[PDB]
Amino acid sequence: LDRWYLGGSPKGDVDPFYYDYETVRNGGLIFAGLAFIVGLLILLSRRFRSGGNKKRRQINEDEP
Repeated sequence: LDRWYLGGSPKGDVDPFYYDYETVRNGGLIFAGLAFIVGLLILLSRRFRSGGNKKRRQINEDEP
Protein backbone atom coordinates (compact mmCIF):
# COMPACT_ATOMS: atom_id res chain seq x y z
CA LEU A 1 0.00 0.00 0.00
CA ASP A 2 2.97 2.26 0.72
CA ARG A 3 6.30 2.71 -1.07
CA TRP A 4 5.23 1.19 -4.39
CA TYR A 5 8.21 2.84 -6.08
CA LEU A 6 10.97 0.46 -7.18
CA GLY A 7 14.54 0.84 -8.43
CA GLY A 8 15.38 2.55 -5.14
CA SER A 9 17.45 -0.40 -3.94
CA PRO A 10 21.22 0.23 -4.46
CA LYS A 11 23.89 -2.46 -4.20
CA GLY A 12 23.89 -1.90 -0.44
CA ASP A 13 27.67 -1.49 -0.48
CA VAL A 14 28.41 2.24 -0.66
CA ASP A 15 25.73 4.94 -0.97
CA PRO A 16 27.42 8.39 -1.03
CA PHE A 17 24.25 10.00 -2.38
CA TYR A 18 24.93 12.65 0.26
CA TYR A 19 26.91 14.59 -2.34
CA ASP A 20 23.94 14.52 -4.72
CA TYR A 21 21.60 14.98 -1.76
CA GLU A 22 22.66 18.62 -1.38
CA THR A 23 21.34 19.36 -4.87
CA VAL A 24 17.95 18.09 -3.67
CA ARG A 25 17.34 21.70 -2.67
CA ASN A 26 17.76 23.18 -6.16
CA GLY A 27 17.20 19.82 -7.87
CA GLY A 28 13.43 20.28 -8.14
CA LEU A 29 13.71 23.69 -9.80
CA ILE A 30 16.11 22.44 -12.48
CA PHE A 31 14.00 19.34 -13.17
CA ALA A 32 10.79 21.33 -13.56
CA GLY A 33 12.30 23.64 -16.19
CA LEU A 34 13.36 20.62 -18.22
CA ALA A 35 9.88 19.19 -17.80
CA PHE A 36 8.22 22.24 -19.37
CA ILE A 37 10.53 22.21 -22.42
CA VAL A 38 9.55 18.62 -23.18
CA GLY A 39 5.86 19.61 -23.15
CA LEU A 40 6.46 22.21 -25.86
CA LEU A 41 7.79 19.53 -28.23
CA ILE A 42 4.55 17.57 -27.75
CA LEU A 43 2.50 20.43 -29.19
CA LEU A 44 4.61 20.36 -32.36
CA SER A 45 3.67 16.70 -32.76
CA ARG A 46 0.08 17.78 -33.32
CA ARG A 47 1.28 20.14 -36.05
CA PHE A 48 2.32 17.11 -38.11
CA ARG A 49 -1.34 16.18 -38.42
CA SER A 50 -2.97 19.60 -38.06
CA GLY A 51 -2.20 22.08 -40.83
CA GLY A 52 -3.48 23.88 -43.92
CA ASN A 53 -2.72 20.90 -46.16
CA LYS A 54 -4.60 18.15 -44.32
CA LYS A 55 -1.59 16.27 -42.97
CA ARG A 56 -3.67 14.23 -40.53
CA ARG A 57 -4.47 11.77 -43.33
CA GLN A 58 -7.27 10.36 -41.17
CA ILE A 59 -10.82 9.41 -42.16
CA ASN A 60 -13.56 7.55 -40.29
CA GLU A 61 -16.02 5.37 -42.20
CA ASP A 62 -18.78 3.02 -41.05
CA GLU A 63 -18.81 -0.57 -42.29
CA PRO A 64 -21.93 -1.74 -44.22
